Amino acid sequence: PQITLWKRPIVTIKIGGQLKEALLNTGADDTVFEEVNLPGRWKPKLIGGIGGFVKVRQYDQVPIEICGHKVIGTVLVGPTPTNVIGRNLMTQIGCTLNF
Amino acid sequence: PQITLWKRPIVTIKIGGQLKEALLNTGADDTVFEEVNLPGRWKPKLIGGIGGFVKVRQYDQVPIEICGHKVIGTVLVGPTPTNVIGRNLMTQIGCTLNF
Ligand SMILES: CC(C)CN(C[C@@H](O)[C@H](Cc1ccccc1)NC(=O)O[C@H]1CO[C@H]2OCC[C@H]21)S(=O)(=O)c1ccc(N)cc1
Repeated sequence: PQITLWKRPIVTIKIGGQLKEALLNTGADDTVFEEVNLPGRWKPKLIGGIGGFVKVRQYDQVPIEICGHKVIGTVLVGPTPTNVIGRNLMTQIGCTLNF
Repeated sequence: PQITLWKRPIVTIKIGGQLKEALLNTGADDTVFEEVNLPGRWKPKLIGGIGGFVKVRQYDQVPIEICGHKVIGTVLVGPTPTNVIGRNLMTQIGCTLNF
């Protein structure tokens, strides 16, 4: 699809057996969800760094569906006001900026 | 141009008689630069909101050149680690997300 940027680019996600929404965020290196229950192994990751750090759970090679596009990528799980699809997963669906 | 997202989407900016770089950030509503000296009238704006607020100077209808595209939009001036082009100016250059 072609998504214009007059509104926040919020899209429908299937992740961890749940239906979610997330923001397409070209300013974020990483993808972060809260309130998902992912199976499999994880490792702790410190992210952020301003004010302190936040400790999140890093899950590798997570199957995820973004706008009907079934892809795989690293997902961080921790507190976030709006779930965020970062560049690490936008590359997987083939998403570019165009003008 | 078509910009892929394997790297941070940092582009060349002409603003306030200066050459700058800024990140194309679809997760940001607003555009924020530091260390620019913009002419004209401004008004205070509170942005952020997490940890406290940050007070910035809001300048309306600022002429700015983004990748050789000469456009106009609101620019906030305050502290930021990397200058940020938000949706308010990506719409002006006709930038979309595509996949
Ligand atoms: C400015 C970014 C570097 C900050 N981040 C995302 C950012 O886009 C959030 C988006 C966002 C979404 C969910 C959770 C946190 C942050 N919005 C934002 O701060 O935009 C500001 C710049 O212009 C202004 O206009 C509106 C807000 C102002 S960030 O996700 O925390 C981030 C910071 C550093 C890295 N390496 C990777 C990601």
